[PDB]
Amino acid sequence: MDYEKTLLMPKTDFPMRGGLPNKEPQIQEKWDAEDQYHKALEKNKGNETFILHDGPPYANGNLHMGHALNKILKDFIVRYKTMQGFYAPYVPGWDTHGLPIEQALTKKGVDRKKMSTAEFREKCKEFALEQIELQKKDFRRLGVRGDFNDPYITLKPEYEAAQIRIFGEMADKGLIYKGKKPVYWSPSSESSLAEAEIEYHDKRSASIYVAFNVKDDKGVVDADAKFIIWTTTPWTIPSNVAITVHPELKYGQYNVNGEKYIIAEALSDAVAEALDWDKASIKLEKEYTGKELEWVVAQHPFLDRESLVINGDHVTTDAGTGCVHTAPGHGEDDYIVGQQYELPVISPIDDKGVFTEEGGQFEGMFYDKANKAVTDLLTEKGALLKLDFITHSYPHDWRTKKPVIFRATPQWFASISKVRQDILDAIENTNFKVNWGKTRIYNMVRDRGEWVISRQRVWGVPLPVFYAENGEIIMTKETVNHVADLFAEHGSNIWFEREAKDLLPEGFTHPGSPNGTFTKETDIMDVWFDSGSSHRGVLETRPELSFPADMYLEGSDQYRGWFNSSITTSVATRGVSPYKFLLSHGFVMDGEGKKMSKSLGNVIVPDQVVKQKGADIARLWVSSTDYLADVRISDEILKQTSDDYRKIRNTLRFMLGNINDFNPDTDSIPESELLEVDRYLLNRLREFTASTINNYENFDYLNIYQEVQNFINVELSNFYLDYGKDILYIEQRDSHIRRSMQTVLYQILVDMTKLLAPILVHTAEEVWSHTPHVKEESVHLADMPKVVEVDQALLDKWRTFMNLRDDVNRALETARNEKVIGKSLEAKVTIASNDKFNASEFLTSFDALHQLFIVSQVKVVDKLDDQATAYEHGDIVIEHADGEKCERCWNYSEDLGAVDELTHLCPRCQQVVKSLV
RNA sequence: GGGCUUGUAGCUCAGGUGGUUAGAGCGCACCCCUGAUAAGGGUGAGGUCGGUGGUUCAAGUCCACUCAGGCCCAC
Ligand SMILES: C/C(=C\C(=O)OCCCCCCCCC(=O)O)C[C@@H]1OC[C@H](C[C@@H]2O[C@H]2[C@@H](C)[C@H](C)O)[C@H](O)[C@@H]1O
Ligand SMILES: [K+]
Ligand SMILES: [Mg+2]
Ligand SMILES: [Mg+2]
Ligand SMILES: [Mg+2]
Ligand SMILES: [Mg+2]
Ligand SMILES: [Mg+2]
Ligand SMILES: [Mg+2]
Ligand SMILES: [Mg+2]
Ligand SMILES: [Mg+2]
Ligand SMILES: [Mg+2]
Ligand SMILES: [Mg+2]
Ligand SMILES: [Zn+2]
Ligand SMILES: [Zn+2]
Repeated sequence: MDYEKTLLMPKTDFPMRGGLPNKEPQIQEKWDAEDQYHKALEKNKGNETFILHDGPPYANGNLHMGHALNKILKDFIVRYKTMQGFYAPYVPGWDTHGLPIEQALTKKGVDRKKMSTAEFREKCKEFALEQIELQKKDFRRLGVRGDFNDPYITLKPEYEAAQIRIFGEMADKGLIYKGKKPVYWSPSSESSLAEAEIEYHDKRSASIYVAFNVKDDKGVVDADAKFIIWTTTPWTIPSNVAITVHPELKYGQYNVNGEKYIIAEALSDAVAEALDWDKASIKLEKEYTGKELEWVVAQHPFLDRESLVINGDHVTTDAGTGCVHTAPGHGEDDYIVGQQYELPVISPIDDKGVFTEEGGQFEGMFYDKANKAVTDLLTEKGALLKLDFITHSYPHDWRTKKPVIFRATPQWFASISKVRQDILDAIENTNFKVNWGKTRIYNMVRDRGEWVISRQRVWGVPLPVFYAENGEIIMTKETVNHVADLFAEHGSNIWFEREAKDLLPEGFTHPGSPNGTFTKETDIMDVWFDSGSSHRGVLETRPELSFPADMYLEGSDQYRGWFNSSITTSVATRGVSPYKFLLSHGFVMDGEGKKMSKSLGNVIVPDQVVKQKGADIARLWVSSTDYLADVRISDEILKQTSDDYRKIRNTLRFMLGNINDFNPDTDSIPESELLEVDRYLLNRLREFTASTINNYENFDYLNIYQEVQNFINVELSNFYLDYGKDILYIEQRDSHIRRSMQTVLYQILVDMTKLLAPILVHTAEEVWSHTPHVKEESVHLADMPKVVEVDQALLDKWRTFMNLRDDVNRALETARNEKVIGKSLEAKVTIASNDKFNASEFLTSFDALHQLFIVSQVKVVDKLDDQATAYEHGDIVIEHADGEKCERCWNYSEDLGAVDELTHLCPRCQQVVKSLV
């Protein structure tokens, strides 16, 4: 007859293959339907709280692997805290203002000039919300649990109003002020431009050398040797302002003939070389320290009146002559280092290349031809020049293809310098996972210049400022807070819909404008300000949250980004960091650790990992990366992830099928009555559990990925589950020995699925769904197993038994290569003490060595002759087992018997079978 | 160029105060099993630690320089 019918084979419909791309949507569908997000919250209703504040991704485009890495790590954290009983609301957010979106619309074919600000802004909003829906869909497909149905958005009235109140408070503490800054300006478009509207094209520029003297006397500290000058911009000459000097680097030359001017060290060679001067390459003499040449007061001719100073510099040396000269009226950093000191803003020029003030003969022409021929009047006619024509790449208006120039424009600033030390101190009191995180942002805030907070665009939050003709600036608590009031109720659009007096309080009045009339600012705030105020607009505003967030977690680029604008803004108005803990991760690279491009074809997108392999696979990958640095993804990397996932899943499947008939409520064996081998695994489970919780407490998911594998592969699959077959399949269903293993098997099943739940969200649920008798619905609404003390002596004892098992297996291998044995069951193992190990005594405290080694018989003797091979754990002798093969359990027995139609059954199996019938 | 950061076996990772033949899991090779079967067991082969030079009796582990990466600036 057939023996398999009497066997107890595993039973479960839990599939070996995941089918993730088709199973996960259903599971997600159910989680939403049963509003688990809010259920998870009410489950921990009055417990300690954990607030992880989400940084708002930009509402434009497709999520990339970075969004996935970042969101999945966040979910790990909140899920684990939730599973430890913490009330941990996770509310995603979206960054919705900014130039990029205005551009998307324009590129889409919207066209501002043809509808008005109000209609264009609504178009931006409509677009942002559409993008959000798409992104929200993708985020949820990763298995992330969060308030996705009621996320915070920077375009929401309440958020905008909060942002305004932040602007108001900073303005009150005197941290907001109006000034000016140079910006790309297109005389063609009669408007300023951002780098995104700039494209380079070669241009004909007449470069000249205007060597200017060093009169006065304050600068005659070292002779009266003139200071040369070279500008590729003749119109950038009527801007008499300082010169240059890169501290440390010195040299002055002072050479024969001419006037013994000044060049430089690494410059000299490539300086006079083109100066046409080479009257016997005359040698230098009295070089006078560059760096130290500060305040070397020098009158710069051409029709000057003021002498130009010189201060520290940042980047000057190169093919470009050592003589730079400045004029904050038309220069990027030419304005920074050139302003700290009493410096008057130079040059005019209206929205058109035309100027007026200070302009001599050229009082109404342009910045071009009015130079190359006009201003070229004032040149070598006293400053020794060399009018040359050169070609180089130059900034151009991308639509008009015409040249762009720098021009100082009124801008608004946030006074970082006044709150600097305050931010530094808040950082010092901020916790970090790694010390360099603290150092990076520290030096950041330390070397940070003033914050330009204004932009001349329409898609954003308006600076709540009003102007009173007579002078200007109306920015008081009353005015800002009333604007906040309106914004809170109508949103920012109100600003573009109403007149100034409608945006002002109760029939407001001010000394300015005796006629009760007012003007309003038009600039909007920099988007960094928008997100940077998220701690106010969401943490302080929403009921479920609390201002100081337990932590912020984002990419490395946020040290200059959201981490920075958020702390700057929070310290300014609250005096504290908006985050008690700052955790950052790296970027996602390809397999070689190189940037994903597209021209290179090494991208890999989240949407594809999910569709092709599954969200649970994208997640396991995350847990396996050392996120504190850059991480790497590729097809070979993911094939690995797939292979580990299959092993975890398959192992869980086997355990599931073998506890299908186990009812914990009535079949469990007391710990004190478990077979010792079962108590050993129960303790390996406790050890693995303790270790994993610790890892979760430290955000060390990589350690869990590593340990889970070793526990699943080595302890379970390789050993316990294998050895268990001779028990689970053969013993009587309700026998003490079978129920003892099931008792531990069940606990491991349950606990391990719970311990993995934060990571393998879908599979954990699917396994939970196939486990009999689990209390709660959903693993995700259950608590982590409690950490208990392990029996260390039991562990050491079995650790040694395991190392002894390896020697046996080695002995079994040798014998198997010799065809002496096939499966380990056809073997008889004899072992005895060695000089290296007292095997005989040690093996005395173990039961059923034959089952433990998966062999038919084990004989412990005491001593073996010089036939037995020696092992680290004793001498071992392997030979084919005695007796005949029992057709049921496949162990060899010398006492096979028949039970009715079933022959060749060992005594053990005869008993099990007889109890069937 | 500046701040911070990474480089150990095919892959992902371990390797306190420097000290015998650098560890793990997977993968791979070969063998066994065929009662987890688009499964399972076993053995074994692979790194000299990005490079060079030093400190030291002795360095993956300390120093210097260097190569190739990464984020953010300077640009
Ligand atoms: C780890 C990251 C990127 C990455 O790893 O890079 C992924 C690789 C890019 C894909 C290449 C595509 C081809 C393009 C080509 O051709 O070159 C960065 C992270 O992102 C997610 C979050 C985004 C929000 O903005 C952040 C904040 C806090 C603020 C409010 O804005 C997170 O905070 C962080 O910023
Ligand atoms: K088999
Ligand atoms: Mg680790
Ligand atoms: Mg294995
Ligand atoms: Mg390597
Ligand atoms: Mg490697
Ligand atoms: Mg590492
Ligand atoms: Mg191996
Ligand atoms: Mg080498
Ligand atoms: Mg050496
Ligand atoms: Mg020596
Ligand atoms: Mg060491
Ligand atoms: Zn061109
Ligand atoms: Zn039997």
